[PDB]
Amino acid sequence: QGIIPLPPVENAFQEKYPDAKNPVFEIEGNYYVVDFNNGGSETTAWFTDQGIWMMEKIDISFAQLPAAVSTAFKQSFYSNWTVDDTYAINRLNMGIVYKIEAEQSNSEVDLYYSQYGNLIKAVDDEINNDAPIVIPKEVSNLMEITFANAELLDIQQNSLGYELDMIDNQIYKVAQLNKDYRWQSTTWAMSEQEVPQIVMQGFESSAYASDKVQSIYTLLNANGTFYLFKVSHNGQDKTITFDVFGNIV
Amino acid sequence: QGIIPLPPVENAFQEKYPDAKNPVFEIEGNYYVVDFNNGGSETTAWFTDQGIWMMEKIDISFAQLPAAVSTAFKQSFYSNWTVDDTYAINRLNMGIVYKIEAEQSNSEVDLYYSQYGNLIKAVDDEINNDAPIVIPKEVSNLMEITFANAELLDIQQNSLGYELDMIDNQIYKVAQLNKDYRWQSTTWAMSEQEVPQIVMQGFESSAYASDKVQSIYTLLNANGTFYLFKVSHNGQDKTITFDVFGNIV
Ligand SMILES: [Ca+2]
Ligand SMILES: [Ca+2]
Ligand SMILES: [Cl-]
Ligand SMILES: [Cl-]
Ligand SMILES: [Cl-]
Ligand SMILES: [Cl-]
Ligand SMILES: [Cl-]
Ligand SMILES: [Cl-]
Ligand SMILES: [Cl-]
Repeated sequence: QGIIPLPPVENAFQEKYPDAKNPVFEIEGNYYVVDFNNGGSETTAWFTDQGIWMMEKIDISFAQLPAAVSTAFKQSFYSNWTVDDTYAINRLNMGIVYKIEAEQSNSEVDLYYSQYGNLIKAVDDEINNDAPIVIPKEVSNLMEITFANAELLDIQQNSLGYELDMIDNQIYKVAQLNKDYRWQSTTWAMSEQEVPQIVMQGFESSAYASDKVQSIYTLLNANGTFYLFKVSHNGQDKTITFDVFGNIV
Repeated sequence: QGIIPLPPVENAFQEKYPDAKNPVFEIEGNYYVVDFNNGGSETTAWFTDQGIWMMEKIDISFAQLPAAVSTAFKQSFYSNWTVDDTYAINRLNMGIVYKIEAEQSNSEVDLYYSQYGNLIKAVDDEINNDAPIVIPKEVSNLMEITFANAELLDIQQNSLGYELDMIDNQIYKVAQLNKDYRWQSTTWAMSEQEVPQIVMQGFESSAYASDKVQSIYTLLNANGTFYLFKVSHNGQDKTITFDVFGNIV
């Protein structure tokens, strides 16, 4: 069953997955897609016409998730929902992404996580919603110049343009690009211990020093570098922005 | 001290405040402004050149606030800040607004509340930032036709147009107008008892039934009437919108 793959596809497939069993190929969009058993795990892999491997999706159990991911889920808005399926997704030149499919009553959500438990996105479940992501030349050029060591996890389209989700020395960084892929901003959560001394002293000498710290983000944009302290009091949240001298802006 | 008011301003002032002591007039923008002792509290009143009364700002103590307002402050993000000043503000053809000025370290905030303790707005304190609000014909017409029972409390400009804050039959409502003052939406908070039964049954049979309800708001716009349930779990918030049929949209 399924179709006969082109020889370069068959060759790339057999070279990458020598232990594959019961492979079944089909054409979906611009890719040769193969469902198969690999070391007892149901796997799907995507290849281009020329046999270039682009992605794999592996069926895993909840117990096979890294601790950081299972903990992220357990601490999430959806922790009480029933987990239906869990997957590991590897795309060409991208870091690993874990997918948890969860349901409750008449709703079903697809949760995508970094290996460190960073929620990349949450979407309504739909069948066949996971496919290859071609990295545009503009994005590879930007990564080489500005984020040389980082590893992309996802490229998402939004109204303002594109979002790059990446891991940079285990930091989950989100960069916004406009519709022409021109960089606009980068933001990430940091630990209080990592905030520069001058900024941290500003915060500790400010009105907000006694408030509960919910999170701290660095924000980089055309205007410079900023530190966003999200603090709370009586269950109300406020985000206070500090500049590089530790002054409130 | 100060300047001599035009005779129509002087007469309007004496007629409206017969017991005023130590009045001092100045001109500020398009208005004659007078500072005076009114029955033991400092008060400021604004008049047009023609002597039309536009506003008064009355110095009050925290104890003179309606209970709802002082309670709103004590439950706010700023409950721990030091109260520097409190005022009651009455503007022509508008309902009463209470202002609380609070400070901590080198920050100061101005909190404006309805008589029921609804936060109208919160802004960084700035000297003499309270001034008359000329109600445009478009807004007066809209209040007469569409919100005939309501008292307007504030008109606030925003990027999408204008925001009208009002009290309509003891419900605090916020209406959004576009830049031509054309109505876009109206929203207000409600209790579960006030929500239509079909909508509550929809929520109670949905995936979000077991989550904690933080608030429920009705939203009216060109496309219909909606119910926004802001719920939480593991400290994470999500707003679920239901239509008049009790279905999630
Ligand atoms: Ca400083
Ligand atoms: Ca229904
Ligand atoms: Cl979440
Ligand atoms: Cl960076
Ligand atoms: Cl420093
Ligand atoms: Cl401060
Ligand atoms: Cl809190
Ligand atoms: Cl209404
Ligand atoms: Cl919660």
